[PDB]
Amino acid sequence: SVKSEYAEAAAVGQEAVAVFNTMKAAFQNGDKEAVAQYLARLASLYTRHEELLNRILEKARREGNKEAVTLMNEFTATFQTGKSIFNAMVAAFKNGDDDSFESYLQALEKVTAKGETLADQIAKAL
Ligand SMILES: Cc1ccc2c(C(=O)O)c[nH]c2c1
Repeated sequence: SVKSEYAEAAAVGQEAVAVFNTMKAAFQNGDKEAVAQYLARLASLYTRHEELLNRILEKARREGNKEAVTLMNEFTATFQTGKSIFNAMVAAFKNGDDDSFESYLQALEKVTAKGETLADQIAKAL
């Protein structure tokens, strides 16, 4: 059901947290080859996460589940902010701008946390 889809979306989000934290450690340690691979894997994880979120939102709309639709619209808007920040982080890595990369790492953590505040209301709405 939409809940098994929620559970997979939540798990993909958690996988991205895990890989992000490994990548932050690799960035701090100066292991650029690792950072490159973790960024590629994060890109794939965020693409999958977005796919699942869109299926959940479309299913909620087709059900006419107004509260789930509202929460999912809010969550996905914050998710898109995070993706913009992620993209900027990737560009800072490409450009060799470690100062900006550090800053974006911090911003992405805060934007991710902002969206997660909605997750527990989403689960009970769907
Ligand atoms: C790179 C990648 C892509 C998709 C998934 C996934 C999923 O589709 O549920 C779980 N971990 C992943 C990791």
